Amino acid sequence: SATTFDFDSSVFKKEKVTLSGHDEYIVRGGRNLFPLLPDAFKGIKQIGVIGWGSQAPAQAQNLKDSLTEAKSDVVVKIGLRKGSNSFAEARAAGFSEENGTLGDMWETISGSDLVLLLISDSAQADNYEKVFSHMKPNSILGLSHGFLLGHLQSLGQDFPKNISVIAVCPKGMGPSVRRLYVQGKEVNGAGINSSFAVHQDVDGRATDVALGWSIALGSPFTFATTLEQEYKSDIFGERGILLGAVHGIVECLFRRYTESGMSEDLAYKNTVECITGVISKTISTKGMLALYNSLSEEGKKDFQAAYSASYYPSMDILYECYEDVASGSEIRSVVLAGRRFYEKEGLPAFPMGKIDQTRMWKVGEKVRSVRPAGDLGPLYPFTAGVYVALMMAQIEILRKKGHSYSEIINESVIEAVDSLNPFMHARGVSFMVDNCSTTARLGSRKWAPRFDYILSQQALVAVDNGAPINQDLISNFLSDPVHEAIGVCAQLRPSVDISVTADADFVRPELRQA
Amino acid sequence: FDFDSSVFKKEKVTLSGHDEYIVRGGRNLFPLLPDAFKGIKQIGVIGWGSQAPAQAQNLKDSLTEAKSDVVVKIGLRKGSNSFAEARAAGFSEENGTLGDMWETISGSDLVLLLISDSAQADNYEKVFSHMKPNSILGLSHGFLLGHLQSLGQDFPKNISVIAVCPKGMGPSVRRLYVQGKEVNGAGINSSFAVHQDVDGRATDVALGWSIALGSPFTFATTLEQEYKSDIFGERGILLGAVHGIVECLFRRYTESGMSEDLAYKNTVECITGVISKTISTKGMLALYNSLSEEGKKDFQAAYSASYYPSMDILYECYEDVASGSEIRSVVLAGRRFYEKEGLPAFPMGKIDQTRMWKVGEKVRSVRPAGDLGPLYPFTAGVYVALMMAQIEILRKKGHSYSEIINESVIEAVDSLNPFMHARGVSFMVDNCSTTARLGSRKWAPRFDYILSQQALVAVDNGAPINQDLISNFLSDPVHEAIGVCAQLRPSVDISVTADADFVRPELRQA
Ligand SMILES: NC1NC[NH2+]c2c1ncn2[C@@H]1O[C@H](COP(=O)(O)OP(=O)(O)OC[C@H]2O[C@@H](O)[C@H](O)[C@@H]2O)[C@@H](O)[C@H]1OP(=O)(O)O
Ligand SMILES: N[C@H]1NC[NH2+]c2c1ncn2[C@@H]1O[C@H](COP(=O)(O)OP(=O)(O)OC[C@H]2O[C@@H](O)[C@H](O)[C@@H]2O)[C@@H](O)[C@H]1OP(=O)(O)O
Ligand SMILES: CC[C@@](C)(O)[C@@H](O)C(=O)O
Ligand SMILES: CC[C@@](C)(O)[C@@H](O)C(=O)O
Ligand SMILES: [Mn+2]
Ligand SMILES: [Mn+2]
Ligand SMILES: [Mn+2]
Ligand SMILES: [Mn+2]
Repeated sequence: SATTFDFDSSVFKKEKVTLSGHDEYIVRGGRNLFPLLPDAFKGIKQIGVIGWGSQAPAQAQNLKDSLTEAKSDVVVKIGLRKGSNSFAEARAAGFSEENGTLGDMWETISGSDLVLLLISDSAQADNYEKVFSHMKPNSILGLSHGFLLGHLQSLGQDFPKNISVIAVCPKGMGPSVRRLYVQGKEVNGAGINSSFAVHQDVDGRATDVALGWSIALGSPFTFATTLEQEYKSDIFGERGILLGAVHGIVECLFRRYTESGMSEDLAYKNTVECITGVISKTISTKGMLALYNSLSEEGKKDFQAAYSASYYPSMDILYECYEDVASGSEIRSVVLAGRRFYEKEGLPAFPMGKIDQTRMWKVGEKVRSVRPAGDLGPLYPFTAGVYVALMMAQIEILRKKGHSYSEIINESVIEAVDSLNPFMHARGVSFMVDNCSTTARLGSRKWAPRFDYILSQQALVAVDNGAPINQDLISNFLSDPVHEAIGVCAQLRPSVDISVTADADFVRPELRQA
Repeated sequence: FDFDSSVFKKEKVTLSGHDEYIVRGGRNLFPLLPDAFKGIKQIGVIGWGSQAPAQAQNLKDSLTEAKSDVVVKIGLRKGSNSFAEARAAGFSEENGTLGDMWETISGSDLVLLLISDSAQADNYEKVFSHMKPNSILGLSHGFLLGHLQSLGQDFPKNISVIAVCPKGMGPSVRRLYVQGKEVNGAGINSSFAVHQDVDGRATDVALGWSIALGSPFTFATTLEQEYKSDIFGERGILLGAVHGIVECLFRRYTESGMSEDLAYKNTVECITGVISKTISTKGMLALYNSLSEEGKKDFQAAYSASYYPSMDILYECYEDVASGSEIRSVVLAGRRFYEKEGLPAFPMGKIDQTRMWKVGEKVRSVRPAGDLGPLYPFTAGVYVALMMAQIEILRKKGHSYSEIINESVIEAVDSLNPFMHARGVSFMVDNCSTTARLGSRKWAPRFDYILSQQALVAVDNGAPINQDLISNFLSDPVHEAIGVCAQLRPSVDISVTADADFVRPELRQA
């Protein structure tokens, strides 16, 4: 198999980055590159953005803003299903019928040269035939996730032969893709790193169309992957460290700390504030080694106890999750879950419920109500040990399963600290989880409890039984080749940190609060 | 599955206007075994997990009473550690009742494949190749068919395939049978299926097998209906859901100021004791009716808030089981028990070393004999609500009442709960199959989280009581059906203590 993926661009400058001795080719972003968009989008008069979930709002606005700066005539039109209640939001964002930029999803698909299929993954699974039948012959279908390929594989099917199929997948939530891009207007751009794939190419334009799309989104750097590598790492990652695992970790630790006498206020600060504050900030620009080195000598011992006890139990669940994603089990569960959002078989509809109305999140609201701006959070050693052990276990699973370092680092490190965690610091777990896709929201709900239980049952029990510290795990962490690679990727990161607060209006409508 | 028996008496039972045919058990039927087991000189019991020890002994005991010459031979792989255990149960090489797995399969007329479901999935070809033409393969779970279906495959067309699935843990199959020796029998109800029948012997061989296990009544099903209801049930009310419930309620009660002793009593002791005893012989309605007027209101608040969130998870679980997702996950999980791909081995860990279980050890250390715990109304409401939601899911998914009632009610109260009352969640969960153990671990957390996030939050928010829901619980036809099934239940309650010697070797304590 191939771990790395090279490509050719006649429009953009390809650059090499060496990660742990592995050369990987990438394309750096920047607003200065916007003038190249017309060349990248040759043969494209209309880009049809289908859906208005978490990705579409952001991608559509970023694309339009970029094309406007490039003085391009390419039309970005939003296509929505008939029963959609998102038309008003699209108009608020500047897409409307009077400009010819908002309409029916099928009619939009039919008139598009590039179709960005940004509807729920389960919807793609149950509606691809109609999407295919409406595509113009020789046009381009773009995905932001490889999920549909996994679903087609389960049916022994593939995409039509007469269209190109590409993907540009932002390694961060839609609200962050938009917000960072907006903050980037003051400098030479900002955004969320993206992976791209060229599954099918029927005319030779696929690579540059994908790269142009990514650059237009504001991606600081774009790296190559395949649809399969993307869905395997992605469906897994959100269930792992990005959403599911971090949620399970904070629930498990908050409970342990409060059981042990720590006040609810302090337990919240020592879990959520710690992880979303100092831990993320340090890992974002300095790395995990700098984080460990910022602990006191006694703190390193507590970190070691937590890391040593948490590493394998975390890996157990991650390993399970990854295999369920690769086998097709998880993809099928997501497809069936989407159908259960509606009544059928004489049974009720079961839309996703709220995940932040419980004890620790109610405490979180109180902590934040009186939290001053600029609070960095405490660096509680035990919490850092559990969190970093899970991050390292995820990295190891992805390496052993065959993913590139650019994919591994974005999916297990960069995304958590530069995109997601800032939302949980701002307004709790829901503000983070629920601003992600339906697939990610379902995944977080399904797997967070698994991480909570295994850490409580195994890791914490080991610590309370005086288990010896597995110093080999600690040494492995300290000498891990991923650290240098994380540093290399960090040099590609714009000097703009996402600014998001609780009353942010650039999030899903249902998540807006004031 | 309509069946006809030449040897046994088929009887009708009417459950909510639905006529189902079953076969009543009893030690008095043992003399009929030789006729039932036509063409069977050797029964090869493959494996020595939770079912095999129980089934092998019950079969041998029944055959002896029938004065049958059929040999029950245990077949184990390579250098298995179960040989010593099998010998301790009376099976030996010198008597030809213990031997190599493959050799045992080859010489057997009825092969009981009682090895882990994931192992069946990864080794069925080897099993099939050792089967004699026109021999019979017996399964105690339909999992293997589900796996073959995922491969677009089926069993060989030269053998019969049947199933006798005890609706209770293996240790309970043995224990109840032993307790039933002087009262014309006792046991665990079982479902049976005939997937393939080469010569017409299949039905009676399955029924004989079930009757010999001590089944109070045996009901008909198919391999697919069995795996769909079974893999789901263990993740549901039987193990996963009950575990999630007690964890979530113990946390709520202690958060509210209840002492740990009382929180454990009001959850685990309550459910496994008085609640189970009431449902076992009187029913859910009787349980509700025994509550004071204040108790009924608390019960209603818990039921009204817990019903749908519980159904949400049950619905998801069922569909993952029917689609093939869960079966595939179990097969892959079995492989991760060993090192591969440069990654560590991850055998299942312990689930009873956390806070509430340590409290339970303390609670049981001073528990007087015959103590069945307190009847805590709120706990009853959550538990019964989930029980009723599971029943509804199975109804809407097309299952028969005999199967629904056993998988959602009877097994919980007569087979499983007594073990948790005896020694905690592990004594119950870990005495079940590898598939059930994995399922409980995967789904218990889901029930805990949804009840915490939705049900309990609704109670704290003052959600109004869903009157129609409560009304439907009180008038639900399943209650009368449960009563009918209870009439077939022997007046024998399973006797299990912490030092039980009929459990898995690894679980035997002092
Ligand atoms: N690869 C394999 N090849 C052959 N056998 C085998 C393999 N892996 C596990 N096994 C055996 O499987 C047994 C452990 O499995 P288990 O899961 O505890 O087995 P049980 O609970 O007894 O369940 C048996 C059947 O009854 C139904 O209730 C179940 O759904 C299943 O269909 C052990 O005897 C073990 O062998 P020992 O450890 O005893 O040697
Ligand atoms: N049956 C359907 N037919 C068409 N569209 C559709 C259907 N079901 C959900 N949808 C749409 O799907 C959107 C909600 O989905 P979502 O899951 O929040 O969607 P996102 O987070 O935006 O993700 C889109 C893609 O980017 C990747 O990051 C994802 O993995 C996915 O491949 C809404 O716009 C919704 O329509 P509206 O509610 O806006 O009308
Ligand atoms: C954490 C998950 C995200 C934001 O990267 C994306 O994959 C999604 O599904 O929404
Ligand atoms: C609860 C599950 C049992 C005991 O009925 C059986 O199916 C098993 O898998 O062990
Ligand atoms: Mn992602
Ligand atoms: Mn995703
Ligand atoms: Mn069962
Ligand atoms: Mn089972």
